[PDB]
Amino acid sequence: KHPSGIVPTLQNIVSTVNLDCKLDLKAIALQARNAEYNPKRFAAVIMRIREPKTTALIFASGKMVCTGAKSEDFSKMAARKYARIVQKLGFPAKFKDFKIQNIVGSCDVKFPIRLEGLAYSHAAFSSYEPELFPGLIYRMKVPKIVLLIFVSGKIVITGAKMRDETYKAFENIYPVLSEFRKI
DNA sequence: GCTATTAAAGGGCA
DNA sequence: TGCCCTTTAATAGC
Repeated sequence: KHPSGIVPTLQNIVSTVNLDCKLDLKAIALQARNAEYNPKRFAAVIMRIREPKTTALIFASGKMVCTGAKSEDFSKMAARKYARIVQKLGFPAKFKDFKIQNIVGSCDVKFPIRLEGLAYSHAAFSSYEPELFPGLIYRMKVPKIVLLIFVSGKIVITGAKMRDETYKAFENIYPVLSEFRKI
């Protein structure tokens, strides 16, 4: 399914869910265990669990962001545990509209890349300013994915709402990376 | 750390 | 009305 013989490793998953119930954030922050809340700084209660290792951003609206999981399933599992925590705190928490919002993956092609040559040949998608950031920002349009390409051969792929986008973006770029291998 | 990338949620502010 | 606020994760040159 991966012609290159390389499968990008999923590194981080960001998802959202609607607990469909208003929350008393000050109550949650005082009753909860691994909770942090500073309204002056950000409108969310920051909560963390060990397995799956994640961090949740719980908002008064009942909306919640889960970040840090290594897969979509883990993200949904973590979210459910947070939804359950909130329930045990005395809130009528549901689990409405769970949705994966971003998938970050990375892989190693195992050969150096000539970033400037790559950037020049794909000026429409490439953005490479090494003095500010060492990687070339490749903004692919199909699928709408952003790849950070480093001279080392390591690649970061971000912006996917589905893992097949992550994989496709990688398969698409692979031939380009090969064309621009640093000899 | 910090630079940049991405995505979501919200309060605050020009 | 945009845009930042925070969180996360990979990357690498400051």
